Amino acid sequence: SGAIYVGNYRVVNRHLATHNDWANLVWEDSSRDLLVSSTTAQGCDTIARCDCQTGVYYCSSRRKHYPVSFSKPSLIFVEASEYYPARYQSHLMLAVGHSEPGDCGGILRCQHGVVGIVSTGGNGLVGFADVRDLLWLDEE
Ligand SMILES: Cn1ncc(C(=O)NCCc2cocn2)n1
Ligand SMILES: [Zn+2]
Repeated sequence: SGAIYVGNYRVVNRHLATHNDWANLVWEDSSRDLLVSSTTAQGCDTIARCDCQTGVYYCSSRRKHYPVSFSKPSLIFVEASEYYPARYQSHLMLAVGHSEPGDCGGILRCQHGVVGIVSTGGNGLVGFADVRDLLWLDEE
């Protein structure tokens, strides 16, 4: 589990969105595994605006933050899970690292701010849904 809290937005994995998220919906995209809902309180996270390929992510199944190198956001074929059939996921970045299904929502960050959230995993790989192209998260 986990979310990004930027301005009056909450960014979560679409497959983990709650009824309150769907009832206060701003934007959602199943191909990216992302959903954004509106919040009453202002958040403290800042979004990175960059092309970094090194950063740190939080792994809840280890209670640890790990430094990683990750690929640029791409269209990758991801195997079936309990939330999606095997399909192409867009705007996804891969790294070598531990993950498990409940690690989704952990933040990946670089020197400039939040880069994305854990979305996919298996066999010593972790995949992150990028948010750096969502420029509108920084305003209104
Ligand atoms: C870190 N991690 N390890 C496994 C999973 C997982 O099952 N993701 C669920 C969301 C998803 C994206 O594409 C297909 N399913 N996440
Ligand atoms: Zn960066």
